[PDB]
Amino acid sequence: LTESQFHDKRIAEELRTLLNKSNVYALAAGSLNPYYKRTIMMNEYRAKAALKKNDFVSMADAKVALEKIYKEIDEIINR
Repeated sequence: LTESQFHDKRIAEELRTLLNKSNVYALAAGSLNPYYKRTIMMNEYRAKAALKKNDFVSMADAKVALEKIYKEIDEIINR
């Protein structure tokens, strides 16, 4: 399908953009309990693997995961 070919370009872009915030977030979670840093690290692996596969579903899952953890780190830090 011809939007399928567009969608793929879309999550890949959106996922890379989130991947690029992972150091910033690892720094912030340096102080916190290792769960935070570990979750970032594990979601980072999945994201990269999905970018490589170029599989739309894997990419979309990883994007949600990273957003979730980033959001959780935002919340801790904001106390």
